[PDB]
Amino acid sequence: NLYFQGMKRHYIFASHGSFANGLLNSVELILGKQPDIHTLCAYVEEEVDLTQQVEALVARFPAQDELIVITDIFAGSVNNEFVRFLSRPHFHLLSGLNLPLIIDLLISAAEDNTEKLITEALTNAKESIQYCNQTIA
Amino acid sequence: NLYFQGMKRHYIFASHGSFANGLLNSVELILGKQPDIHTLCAYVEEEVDLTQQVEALVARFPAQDELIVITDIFAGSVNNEFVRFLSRPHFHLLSGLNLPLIIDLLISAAEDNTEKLITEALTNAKESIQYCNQTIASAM
Repeated sequence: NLYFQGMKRHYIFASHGSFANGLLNSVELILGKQPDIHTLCAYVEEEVDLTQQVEALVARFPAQDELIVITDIFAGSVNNEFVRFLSRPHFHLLSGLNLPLIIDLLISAAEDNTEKLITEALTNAKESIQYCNQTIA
Repeated sequence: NLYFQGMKRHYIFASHGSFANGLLNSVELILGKQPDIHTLCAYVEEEVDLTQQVEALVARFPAQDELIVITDIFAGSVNNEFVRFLSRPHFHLLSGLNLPLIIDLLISAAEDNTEKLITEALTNAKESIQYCNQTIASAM
């Protein structure tokens, strides 16, 4: 169909509850609509098993493409389910979903070195996360 | 009650869009309902303007109580609108809403040194924000 500088990148935001959709909303209010971001909101329907939810979603993506998952929190059930995919080729797992993180990743998307992209974004994100009473003073 | 022993701590999650509500959802699935977290979700309604939305919400909290505001992003318009309140007593502005931060704050909620609470929570939150392909690999 199309061609890519490196691989096609897909993004998954994954959270307990509706955080993932709400953060997508923030992103779209700033950087416009984002077709390659997909959300997983866990335990908003008691019938749905989380392993099936996560495994089914990951299995849908082409193995030749890059999958960048950003979860709500490291210690938690959502992250824990994606840890199995760390040995799947071109799979990238980040924990601690937040806005500066996502903005930096999307603005910097022309970077084809994925490890560079992700670590620079995490770093920029952590710098931006701050106590303003101290940093505006 | 107009007077009491101790201090009341109130939290505001403030975001572009519905992020603030979605994050409160996460928190409540983990730690139960949070009666003292209030959310401000900006630009969901064409009608209402931000400066009034913001000033009206903050004006609700007595000066004697602590207000901890956590916004989605530094230098964004939502954070910007709250910068003016650093002249309020007992007012604290954090930028960069995220789940680990909120969980750490709520765990340490008995903490009376508010500076220590916020700085420690921010440090512990930042440690938790990580590239798992590298951190899990190292532990393995």
